[PDB]
Amino acid sequence: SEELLDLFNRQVTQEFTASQVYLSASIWFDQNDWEGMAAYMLAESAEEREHGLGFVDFANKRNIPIELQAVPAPVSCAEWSSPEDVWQSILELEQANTRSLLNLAEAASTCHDFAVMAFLNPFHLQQVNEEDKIGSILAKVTDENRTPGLLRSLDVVSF
Amino acid sequence: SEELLDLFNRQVTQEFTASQVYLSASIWFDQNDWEGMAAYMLAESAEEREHGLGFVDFANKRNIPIELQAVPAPVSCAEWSSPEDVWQSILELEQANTRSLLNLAEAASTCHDFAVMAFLNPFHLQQVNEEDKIGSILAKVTDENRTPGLLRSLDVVS
Amino acid sequence: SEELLDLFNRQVTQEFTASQVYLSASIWFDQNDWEGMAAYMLAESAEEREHGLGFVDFANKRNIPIELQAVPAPVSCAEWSSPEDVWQSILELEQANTRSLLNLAEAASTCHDFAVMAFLNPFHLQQVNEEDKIGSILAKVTDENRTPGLLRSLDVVSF
Amino acid sequence: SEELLDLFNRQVTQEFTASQVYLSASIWFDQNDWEGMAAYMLAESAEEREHGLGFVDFANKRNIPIELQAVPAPVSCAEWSSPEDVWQSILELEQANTRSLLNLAEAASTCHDFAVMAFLNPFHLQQVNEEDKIGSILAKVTDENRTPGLLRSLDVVSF
Amino acid sequence: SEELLDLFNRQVTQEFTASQVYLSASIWFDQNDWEGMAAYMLAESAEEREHGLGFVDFANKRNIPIELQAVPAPVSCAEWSSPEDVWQSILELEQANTRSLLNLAEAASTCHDFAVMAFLNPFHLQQVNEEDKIGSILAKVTDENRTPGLLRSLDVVSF
Ligand SMILES: [Fe+3]
Ligand SMILES: [Fe+3]
Ligand SMILES: [Fe+3]
Ligand SMILES: [Fe+3]
Ligand SMILES: [Fe+3]
Ligand SMILES: [Fe+3]
Ligand SMILES: [Fe+3]
Ligand SMILES: [Fe+3]
Ligand SMILES: [Fe+3]
Ligand SMILES: [Fe+3]
Repeated sequence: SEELLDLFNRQVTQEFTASQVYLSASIWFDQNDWEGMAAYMLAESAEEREHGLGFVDFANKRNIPIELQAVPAPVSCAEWSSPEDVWQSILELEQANTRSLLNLAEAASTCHDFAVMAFLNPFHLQQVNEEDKIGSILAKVTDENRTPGLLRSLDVVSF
Repeated sequence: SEELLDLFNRQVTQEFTASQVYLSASIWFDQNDWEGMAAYMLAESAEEREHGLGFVDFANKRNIPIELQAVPAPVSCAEWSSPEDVWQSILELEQANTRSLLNLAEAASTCHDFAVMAFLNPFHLQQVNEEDKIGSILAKVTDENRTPGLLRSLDVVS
Repeated sequence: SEELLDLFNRQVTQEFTASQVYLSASIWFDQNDWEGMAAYMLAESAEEREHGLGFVDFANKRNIPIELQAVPAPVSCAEWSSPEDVWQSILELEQANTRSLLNLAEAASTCHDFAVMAFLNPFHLQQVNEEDKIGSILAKVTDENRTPGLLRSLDVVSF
Repeated sequence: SEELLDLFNRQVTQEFTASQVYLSASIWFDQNDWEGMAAYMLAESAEEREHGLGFVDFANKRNIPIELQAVPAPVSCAEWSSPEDVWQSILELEQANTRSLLNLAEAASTCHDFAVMAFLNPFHLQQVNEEDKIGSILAKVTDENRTPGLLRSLDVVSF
Repeated sequence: SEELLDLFNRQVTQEFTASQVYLSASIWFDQNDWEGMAAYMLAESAEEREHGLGFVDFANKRNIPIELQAVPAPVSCAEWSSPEDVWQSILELEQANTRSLLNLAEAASTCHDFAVMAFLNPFHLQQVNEEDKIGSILAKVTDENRTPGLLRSLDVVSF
């Protein structure tokens, strides 16, 4: 039982960590004049925070004690040099969000905790959609940036 | 891994196979002047195809490689002689569809694939409603067909 | 009689075969993150199926026996490497759909089957429009794919 | 008056018993694919429960202490084998609801309890309508059942 | 071409002759209290006469001289003794309407009369629909009339 409660708290920290990492991507894009990509990252930052809030609200109803941890400073931004590097780090953050949800579901399954498994279902499905979407933007970014200035089209036109 | 990817491909084929079986039922119904029952099978033909398309879409998102198989020819139509024969085959078909989804679910469960299991849930609930609905139509058809001509009312009225 | 009833029956198979080949093109484009082209292919997949159902409905009314045949596995997806390969196969598919309608119309003509010939007219005119449309897309695709990444703009903007 | 309070409590039990019996008739109809007759019995199960609730509410206002009794398991569904058996039990159930209301009215008349008698008047008139309606459905069912399949054809149309 | 002018005129006669047969059918139905089938025949009588007027109008524009012939007295009503007999005569009437359109189309094809062939196309397709519809009513009529009274119950609902 302690494992399930530890992993449920770690999931809150992970959603807030993701929210701050998206915010850091927004900043890098804005500073580098990619306002389209920056807006997208900003909206994602707010959505991850809403996921964290959704976990906190469920935990409070189900008497899972929550203790909020530090949200660590985003670290990938110091080394990003092009939009491709940012999008790659965001794909990896979403892959880590998915694994963290699957580990929680595993612990809930071992405990037979049917309510926690039910609560997690839409998040597992949303992660499928999100990794697919990011993977697809990253494919387009990597392809368009083979021609100088062309990626600048993606930002301005789409996003 | 392997068993799970293979069963997910097979589910796509099972949905499209069922689609064609429902089309073959519409045809038998139309050819034999049961327009109401033919409309109903035609709608279900479109629906099974949409179920297959939904599995393809999920597989593409989840990087489950799909390769489309041949869709087999329906075989039951040569033997159907009355509407009870057709609704009986359709009941068997939905039973096989449910079985298909359950085997896929068992595979996902052994792999701890929570995303695939969550994706399947609405389909397991839909199949309960579908087998019930077809079972129920089959019961009326079998009862009304005990009087010459009476079943034509079911078709025409509903 | 025999030749005509046979060709009519097989036109249904040709339309469903084309529906499955469009679906396979949609899958290849989705798996390679060309979502806009995948959506166009998925829509044609539905439309080819509606053509087949149009043939089946006419055959039922005209007492032409329909026996539904296996719908062959699509096979060009094994060797597609780029969007041009896919659109080229789709062009060939529609050229074959056209030839199969003209063969049918040729048999109806020989049979003096006026009703069947009238039934086919709008399909002949639709195949004109469809070959022109696919030929035009393929011309754009081939030209744009001369510069790396540029084709990825067609998909994102149009489609 | 002990007898008045006793009969008022028994009326509550009879309405909830009728509610459960109607629900058992819904279940037997549903299990045997008579969805229309099942919907009708389900609606009647809800209505009987509302009668019981209106007696509870009146008793609380009038200071008649209600003690809720067991609602017995419906047992006639063990023996129903056709819709005629079901409707016949339902006719007998409504005849019993009429008798229990008339017993209560007699006790209230004895006690000169004008408020209780005024409260019961709409239920007396409702029971007249209910018994007539169930008697009439039973006559239709019995008649249509003389021809195999004919009854089914009218579950489907009416109800 | 004399043959084409003759056949075009005969087509007008055939449409009005069909109109009168439909009227005769309506009458037999109304006299025997089949008001729904009678209404369907009256509707068809008016539609056949409209076909006839469409041929006349086209002939007038195309300078095909129309000489209106006697419309023969309908004779099948002499022998009808149930609805099946009427619907079978109506089927054979639409089969003969189809044949006469096909004879006309054949003469037009021989003369390379493209405008007449184009004019006939929707009639060919309409006759497919009509033979199907009447064939299907006749199958239902034949089947329901195997149980005494049952046919009546479905003039009353459908129609
Ligand atoms: Fe998240
Ligand atoms: Fe996210
Ligand atoms: Fe399905
Ligand atoms: Fe289904
Ligand atoms: Fe087509
Ligand atoms: Fe096409
Ligand atoms: Fe009551
Ligand atoms: Fe009642
Ligand atoms: Fe006509
Ligand atoms: Fe006509």
